[PDB]
Amino acid sequence: QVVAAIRHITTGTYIARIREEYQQTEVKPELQPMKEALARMTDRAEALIAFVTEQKDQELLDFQARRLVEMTAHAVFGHLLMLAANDDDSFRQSAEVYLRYGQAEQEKIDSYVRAFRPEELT
Amino acid sequence: VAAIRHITTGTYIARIREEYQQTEVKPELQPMKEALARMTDRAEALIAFVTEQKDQELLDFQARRLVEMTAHAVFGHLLMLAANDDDSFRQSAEVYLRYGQAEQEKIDSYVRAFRP
Repeated sequence: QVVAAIRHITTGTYIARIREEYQQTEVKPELQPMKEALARMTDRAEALIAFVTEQKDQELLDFQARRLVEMTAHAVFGHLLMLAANDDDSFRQSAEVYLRYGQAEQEKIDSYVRAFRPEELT
Repeated sequence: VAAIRHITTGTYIARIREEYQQTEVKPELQPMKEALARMTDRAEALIAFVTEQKDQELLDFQARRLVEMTAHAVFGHLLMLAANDDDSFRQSAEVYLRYGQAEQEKIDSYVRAFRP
């Protein structure tokens, strides 16, 4: 159900779009660091999803589902904003601050999910 | 200079209103669409607050802030569209909008508090 609603997240359809389309965008040097940071956020999302799914614990997946969605959203959103800044560099500084937000939020999620003991669930 | 001209042009304010806001979204995203329109209005209002003073030093001083102010509205629309395409992202988009709103409030208060 929650698992079903997020099958595209666990499978990594946005991860594929990021890698196959968004990361192929030619950007100027000024946006290149942001592009590389977003690639790392994408790998971090994929890795955290794997961390959860490889436990083969359906209750855990259901519990962590919304966090895995969020983890992915930070990477996707960051790319949408990078593309906006590529189209108009006036938005680069703002995009860079949103990147920090996404990085902070991904870190909170990653730390929580990785520290979580599955025995906590009933 | 790139900033200042966009600001005095209004291009991104026009962009949100003529393009982004003309997208018909799912009914469940209509509240977000309306909140974004108000963020756009707030940006426009703050820009007018500066530009109506006909003070080029002030506009130069505030130009980056005015672009940031606008960026929260622009970025917000892009995330709404992401959520319109995938309801999985609605909650995340809402949180980002609240962040943008909070940041807009800080820029607005700062700019309107300015004295030389």
